[PDB]
Amino acid sequence: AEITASLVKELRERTGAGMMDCKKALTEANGDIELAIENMRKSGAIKAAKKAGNVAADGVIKTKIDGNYGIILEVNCQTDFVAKDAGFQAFADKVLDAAVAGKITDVEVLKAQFEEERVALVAKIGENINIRRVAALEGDVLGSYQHGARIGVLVAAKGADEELVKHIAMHVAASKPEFIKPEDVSAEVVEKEYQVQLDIAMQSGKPKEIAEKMVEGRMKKFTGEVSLTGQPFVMEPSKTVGQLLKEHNAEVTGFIRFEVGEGIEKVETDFAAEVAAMSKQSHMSFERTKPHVNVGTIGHVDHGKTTLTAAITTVLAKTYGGNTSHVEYDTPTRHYAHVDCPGHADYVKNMITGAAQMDGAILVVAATDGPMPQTREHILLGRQVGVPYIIVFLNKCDMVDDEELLELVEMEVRELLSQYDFPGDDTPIVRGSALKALEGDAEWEAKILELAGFLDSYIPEPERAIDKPFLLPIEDVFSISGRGTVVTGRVERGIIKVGEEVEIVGIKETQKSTCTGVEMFRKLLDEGRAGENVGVLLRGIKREEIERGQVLAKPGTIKPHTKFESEVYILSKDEGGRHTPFFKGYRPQFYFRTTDVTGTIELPEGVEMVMPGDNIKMVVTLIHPIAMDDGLRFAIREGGRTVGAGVVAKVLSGASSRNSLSAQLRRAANTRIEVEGNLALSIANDLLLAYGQSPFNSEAECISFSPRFDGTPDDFRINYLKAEIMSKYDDFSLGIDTEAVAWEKFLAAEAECALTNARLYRPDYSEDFNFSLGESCIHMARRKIAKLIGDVPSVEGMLRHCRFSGGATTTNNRSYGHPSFKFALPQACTPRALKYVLALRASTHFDIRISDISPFNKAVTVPKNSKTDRCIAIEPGWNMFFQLGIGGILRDRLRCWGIDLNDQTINQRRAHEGSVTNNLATVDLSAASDSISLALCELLLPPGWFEVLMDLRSPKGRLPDGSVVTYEKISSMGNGYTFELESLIFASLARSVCEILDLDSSEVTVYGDDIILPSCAVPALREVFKYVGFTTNTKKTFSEGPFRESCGKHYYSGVDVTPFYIRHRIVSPADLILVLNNLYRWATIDGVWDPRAHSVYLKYRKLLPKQLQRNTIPDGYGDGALVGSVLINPFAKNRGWIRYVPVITDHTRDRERAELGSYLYDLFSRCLSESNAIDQLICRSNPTKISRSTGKFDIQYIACSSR
RNA sequence: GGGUCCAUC
RNA sequence: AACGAUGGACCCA
Ligand SMILES: Nc1nc2c(ncn2[C@@H]2O[C@H](COP(=O)(O)OP(=O)(O)OP(=O)(O)O)C[C@H]2O)c(=O)[nH]1
Ligand SMILES: [Ca+2]
Ligand SMILES: [Ca+2]
Repeated sequence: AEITASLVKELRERTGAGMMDCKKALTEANGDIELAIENMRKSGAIKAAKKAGNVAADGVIKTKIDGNYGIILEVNCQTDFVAKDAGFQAFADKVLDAAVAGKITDVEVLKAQFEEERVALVAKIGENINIRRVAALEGDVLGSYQHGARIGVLVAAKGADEELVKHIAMHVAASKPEFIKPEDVSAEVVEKEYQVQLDIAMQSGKPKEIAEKMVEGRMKKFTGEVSLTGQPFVMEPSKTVGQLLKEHNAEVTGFIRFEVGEGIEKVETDFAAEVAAMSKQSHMSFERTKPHVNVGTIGHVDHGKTTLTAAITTVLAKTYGGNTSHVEYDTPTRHYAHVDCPGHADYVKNMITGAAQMDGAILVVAATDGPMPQTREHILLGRQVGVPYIIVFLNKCDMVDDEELLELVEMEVRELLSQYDFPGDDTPIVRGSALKALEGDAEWEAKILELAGFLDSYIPEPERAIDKPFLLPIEDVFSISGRGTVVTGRVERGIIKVGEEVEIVGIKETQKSTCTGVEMFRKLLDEGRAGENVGVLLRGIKREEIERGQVLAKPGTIKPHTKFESEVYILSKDEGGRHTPFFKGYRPQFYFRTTDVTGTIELPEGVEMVMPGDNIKMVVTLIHPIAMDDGLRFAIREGGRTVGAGVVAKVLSGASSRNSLSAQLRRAANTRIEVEGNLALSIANDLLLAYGQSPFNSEAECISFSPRFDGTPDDFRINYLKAEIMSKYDDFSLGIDTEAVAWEKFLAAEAECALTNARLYRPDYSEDFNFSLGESCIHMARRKIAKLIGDVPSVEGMLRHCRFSGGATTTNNRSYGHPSFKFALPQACTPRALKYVLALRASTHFDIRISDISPFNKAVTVPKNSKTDRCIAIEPGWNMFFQLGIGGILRDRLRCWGIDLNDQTINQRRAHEGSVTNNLATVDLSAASDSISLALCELLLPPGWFEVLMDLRSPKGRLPDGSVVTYEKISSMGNGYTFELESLIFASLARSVCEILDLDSSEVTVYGDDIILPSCAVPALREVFKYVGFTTNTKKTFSEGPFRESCGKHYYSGVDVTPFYIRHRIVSPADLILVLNNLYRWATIDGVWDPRAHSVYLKYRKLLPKQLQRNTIPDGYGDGALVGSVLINPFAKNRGWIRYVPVITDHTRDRERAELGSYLYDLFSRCLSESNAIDQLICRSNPTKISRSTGKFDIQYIACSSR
């Protein structure tokens, strides 16, 4: 020991101060029980003195109302855990009561009346408690709402009853309005705001009263939103609170809402790197299949878990070997991931969301203090989250020179433990110190070894997935002539062997059957094992007897249920979730392994509203059974959006939309807007007029107008719209205009490759004299290409990227384009392509067959603009299959040149930058890919690659003429690698051009033929391009001036100047809606109209059937309704707290799919996968359904918010 | 992913 | 009867 202190428990059994603040203030009181008590009193304020050195951004809010007088209280602390703590409740419940009767309002007044009790309950807790700010409200008939400790509100009404103020209090808590009336806002806070914004807009170049009226209508909205009056009522958002009051002859005298920790900052805590630095000072001085075990540290702010995780890392490293911010360490036998539990709600969230499943907690308590009040709450979190085991580390024992005392604290913890139904008598308790273990001290050092030994020993090994009873969530069901019925999915757990009997359980009466077989794409199989994608064949059962959503389990293993208790987390706005609260009758979709299912919920007693971000518990009853174990995770969904995650707790026992409306809308949708003349042109012209420009004299001027590249941005913007707007209209009368043009272009590119092909195979200028930029970039580019690409397309590469995709082939018309049809119907293939097919056919047991063997593709024509079509070519099915393989690998390799062909947004932003700085150029080639000759590829690519390109292309073309071409270009548009090959060729040359000029290659950025490099490089790029057989399009290439374009964004001195196109004769209401919405999005700034354009919009909105004039959707939801305000939409039905708007959809009819083909396509897909708050992964990917568009329109109801 | 629709290369 | 690619919305689930 050190001193004579064996019954200090009496000194602590009334102070809860500590075994080293009791054993200590007792050696300076010579042993006087009632004497020490006082030495600690007046000394307990000096600990609370350095206490205020800890940011305390958690706590509670409280509210009290004297039938007519109300008060709202805010009392802070450091963590969730103390805020739920019984003692912290009593202090602030008193400071609340004793602020109601003694009506206080002066904050620092109620503070000092509660300072000596504040140090009595701050020495006992160990956290900076501090009554932050109080306030109070008085009114005629006032009311309050509170959810949990986090948000409290006081509302003052007049002419309102009990419910009304309750509801308005709830709304105030959900929508936090800064003001009661729009008219309240500082009549000069907005004055400066309208004066700053008025210029911002005047800058675009828009005339006084344009920026004026926009800024006005803007700010009219800005205010209504931050104001009770002009906020859509939370319990029926179709009307505002403003309107809600007026129907009850009521008014709000005012309101107050505090939120715990508002305005604090609370510096973020990164635990994972926390230990890195903690270990920093100390950093100086097959068996890849170990079980992974999840542990977490939990305890008082800094009893030392702070440092103990460090100590575990060092000491475990020093001795043995070496997601979401987690330390991890190793044991001779196991692997551990370790998380800190800094907060109760923070943790419960991660446990539901599945971001932190704990196999065992380690509860850290420093013996210097012993257990604390809030340690009750730490063990309680463990109880509530169901952590199976808790191990205890007694920390800071170096500062306890009396072992008799350790046994005292160890005994307390053993008792709190048992109070919460944990095995307190039998739980491992290590007595040690991390303080002196990370700093090398063999004594306290092996104590960490002792604890680790208990992670290995006491926390049992987590059951391996392969060890659990078999289960496969069913994704799809297939009838296969001769084979029988087969289900596909990923085996979730266990093994299934052929012959074994299986149960199929879920949506309908559970059935049984027997596993005939197991197969993948390549092999056929004896068993399917956990984590494997397979199809499983069944005996007897029919395809119509099975359903996606069911599972396939070892019989009896799992049962179907409909009702259950869960822990769910509702996502916040900032997490892509709901942005509005729900209430009693929430009715969403519950997504289980692989399917959505409907269900109603019941909230617990005393909760009436859930807001985004909430950790609600709820009882969910489903519309029909589905197989569920205990601890099954699900997603909460609203029409495809995930708005919540949940896990099932205890499985229980079990026990409006508009049809004429939809009909009215459908008849409306299938009507034809009927007008005299060219309606598109009338619209374009009325718009030109409303902006003060001359209209289009004739159909001919629509396609032959040139913009001026000067003027204010405002004037260029409309001027450029005029130039572009009608430029792709497919329905002009006057024009000897045909696809004859496309074919001439197409013939012209070929002739051009003929020349370049001749010229480029003759790199001999009759002598070793003359040097050229062209020859030089090719040599330079070649060498770079070879380093990026290899000598040849890897095997892995091909097997990772070949696949079928999409539309027509030489053998299939568009209506048979689905991949499953490419596997069913036999595909054509090229003589040189044949060996690829054979190698494919050698890799599976499935039938891979060839309709024909032939060197032709089909040159056809597609729409492009008012002056010309585009000739493309339809490939042979199997050549495609292989063309996408190389296309996919070039796509990967290009990432190393910082070229990212999945993201056109890089080119858009660099085009924007370019128009501001003039340092970047946007370049365009005249017939990009048709001009890429065989000769150019041959001396740019490794031989290996060139050969494979030559196998895979189609060498000849059959034109609609009946006539032929033998391809001079390397490949036509339609070929599955043309786009990635042109991207490569273009980048390589441009990059080489950068070098030859001492520019940085990384300034080169390419998407197809959309090229961006530094402006300086352009004249040289132009020359290299000329040399290799390209023609740069001067008209669409910009190395100077205010203007840039890349990937469909157009900028002028930095302003978005992108236009919209009217492409077709407008004839259906959906046509007109498209046009009106495109006008909307072009002339609207954040919902606010440019008035010049609004006048045109309103005039043509009148041509729609009336109901369609008012059927509005928000932006971001397609074009089956007009974009506008969904809160005004008379057709919007709210069902179970979710909004549904009806939209026009193309009316379809179901078709029959090819069963063997669809099966094949499924398996082939799963083969592809294998070889290549964060819970988007609770979902799958879907079956194959075929359909045909009739030409009619349907009306579909869809969920939408305002996100 | 596949379709439909919207931008695009 | 219209090819290949990207991103978005709905729908497929
Ligand atoms: N298969 C296919 N490829 C396309 C299509 N549009 C563009 N591309 C690819 O993007 C590049 C060309 O874009 P565009 O600029 O519109 O066509 P272009 O052939 O170069 O002719 P131009 O500049 O004169 O209009 C090359 C081409 O492979 C298309 O509709 N289908
Ligand atoms: Ca081009
Ligand atoms: Ca371009």
